[PDB]
Amino acid sequence: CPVSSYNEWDPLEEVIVGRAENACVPPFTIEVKANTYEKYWPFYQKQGGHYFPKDHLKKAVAEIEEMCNILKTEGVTVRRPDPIDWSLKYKTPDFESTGLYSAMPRDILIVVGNEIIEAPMAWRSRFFEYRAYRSIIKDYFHRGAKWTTAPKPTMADELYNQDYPIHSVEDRHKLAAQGKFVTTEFEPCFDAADFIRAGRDIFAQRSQVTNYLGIEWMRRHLAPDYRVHIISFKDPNPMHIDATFNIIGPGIVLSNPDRPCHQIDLFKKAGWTIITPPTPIIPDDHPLWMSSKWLSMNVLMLDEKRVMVDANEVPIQKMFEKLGITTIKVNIRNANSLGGGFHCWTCDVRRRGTLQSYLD
Amino acid sequence: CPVSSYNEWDPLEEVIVGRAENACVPPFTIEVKANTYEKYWPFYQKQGGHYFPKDHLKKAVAEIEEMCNILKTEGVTVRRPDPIDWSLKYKTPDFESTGLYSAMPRDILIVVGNEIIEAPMAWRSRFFEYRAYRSIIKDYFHRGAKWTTAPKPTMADELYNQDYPIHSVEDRHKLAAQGKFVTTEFEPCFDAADFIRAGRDIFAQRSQVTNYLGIEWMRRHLAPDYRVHIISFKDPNPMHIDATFNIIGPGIVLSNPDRPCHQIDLFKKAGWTIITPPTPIIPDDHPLWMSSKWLSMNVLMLDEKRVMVDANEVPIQKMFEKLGITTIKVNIRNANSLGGGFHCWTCDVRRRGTLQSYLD
Ligand SMILES: CCC[C@H](N)C(=O)O
Ligand SMILES: CCC[C@H](N)C(=O)O
Repeated sequence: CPVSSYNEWDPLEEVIVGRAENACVPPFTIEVKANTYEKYWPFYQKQGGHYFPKDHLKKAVAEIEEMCNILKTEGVTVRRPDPIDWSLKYKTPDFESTGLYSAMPRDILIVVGNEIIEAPMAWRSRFFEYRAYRSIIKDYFHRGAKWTTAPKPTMADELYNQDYPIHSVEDRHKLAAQGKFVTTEFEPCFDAADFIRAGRDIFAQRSQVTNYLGIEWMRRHLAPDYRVHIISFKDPNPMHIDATFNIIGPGIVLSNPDRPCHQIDLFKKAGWTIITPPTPIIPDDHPLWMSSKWLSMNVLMLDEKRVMVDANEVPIQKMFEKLGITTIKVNIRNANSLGGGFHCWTCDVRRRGTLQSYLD
Repeated sequence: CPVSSYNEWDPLEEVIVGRAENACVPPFTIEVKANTYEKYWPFYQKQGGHYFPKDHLKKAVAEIEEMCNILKTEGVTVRRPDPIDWSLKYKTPDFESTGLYSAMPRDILIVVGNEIIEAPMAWRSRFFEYRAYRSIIKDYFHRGAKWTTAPKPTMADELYNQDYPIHSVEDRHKLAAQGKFVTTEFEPCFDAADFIRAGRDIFAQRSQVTNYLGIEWMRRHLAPDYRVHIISFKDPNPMHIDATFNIIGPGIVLSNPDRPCHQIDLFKKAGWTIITPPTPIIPDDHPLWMSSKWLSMNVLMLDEKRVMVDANEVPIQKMFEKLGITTIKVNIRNANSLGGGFHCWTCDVRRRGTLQSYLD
């Protein structure tokens, strides 16, 4: 029973850690544009289809190897996806594209109990991302784990709002208010990172890449043992929930100050502790091609009292320390450029614990 | 400027390919015994001084001719050493012996920049091996290349640990742990194949045939433009590094799973990609008189994305293909019996590229 994880904090025993090798800038299509900060459009426009800066990839490779050494030191068994050249152009009857990477296991895999679920994805450059993880998943399957792949979308034009106000407009907030994003409700789609686990309760957010159809598929697939709840935040470009509402312990959550939860009272009524982390100190000149600066709160819990946090983000380190949580500092400044922190770069396969309710 | 090669992967333009003609089983002296698997001792005991099985040599001859045809097809200029009868018994004031062959150019010649260096060797049956390559080397010299011959040893008894636990003992690992092998530090000796190039950095291994004196001679001869680093692996019978740690691209290396590098962290810290190939599928009944089964990873790169790999070794072919490296399959099953794969059977004289650092 290699697979067994019910939440984000029980004693970590096994984890999968992504790879920065052969990562490619994704073609600049509507859904990529919707996620990209104006500051990087020219980069995407000129680099699409080519590898991310190799000198940069080399620094990320080194940073992740160290993180892996540290995880092993902390007693965690580490598995890595297979190396793949993401520049291969593939063609389905609906579209043609080059790949992205297998840097973020959290984006595509989620473990609920003894079951590993592969998310369908919503980006054309991520259609075949599951190929990097099949060697690991087949091994767990041979060893007794449940293996599920949610319905893979066609990703035909109909899935995208070709006329979304990507070009900047901010009333994306207005559409967002209506739960309307770059992805339509044409077919189910979602990134696993839009779901965060707390035992019997899983919280999901409708985002640029996760539609209500996708959430309903998860809800229906997991019922009645698990309850999937939808929550929303003030955010004009949501993609993944773990840098917005990161649950770090039973009844404790890190809420991004810039992205308040519309349903925060549900948690306050449940006796939950909402902690708002201090702002990130990452320089504005450092390239974050795929995300915001909020990767600082994208921490990974080794257990309730041990957290893997960025070495450079001292303010948030102090915060954890005042709470009695031991900080294991690792530097992943260059890996952050690819779009993720510790929670994103990993997928907890096995945590020592049982299925419980923390919402009463 | 016919000669110019700084690493193992730049676009190959000219190469020297060995010959299987007139190869002789070397006399069974201490240093040969140290390299030979128990399984073949009787063969060496009865065959020493005589030609390797001619029916077998004929199949190897055919295989290498095809490999040469393929190289020419791929646009590589091929040079071949002169045919020589290796059975001639020669006598120096220190010893008497018959020769081996000129099958492996990698064993005796190494190109660093515009300079071709002839290794001194450590085997008595290989003292006069350089004679097969002089016609080629003089031509390059007449055309502007630098030509260097490292100090040729006396190969007197003092060079060999006459009481090495060859007979099987495995604590060779213990001596090996101490950097102690069948060759002493009496005088400099080395096979060029114990060095592997990565631009400004050259990695060397102290082995059964390459002593620290030999490595220091190389280090001192090449400084300050090149840095020669010593690295070690878990291996009780090392002889040549290219089937243990084969560098296939800038910051990418094939590490033999059975022979881990004690200094692997230096490479992980440099952001290098360490790939461990799958195991060889060569039948145990096929004779490999001079090496292990690991010749499968002894590949030759035509460039960063084209690799010459064995036709029979499908698992490693798949590995390269998933990495986006085009596989040029050639069968050299019988040539393997002589002790080498593609990297061993050749010596890259000219690769299109410049001197660079890949270790930062
Ligand atoms: C984990 C990344 C979360 C979000 N897409 C952000 O940029 O903050
Ligand atoms: C190139 C041959 C390497 C080594 N002597 C072996 O037998 O693996």
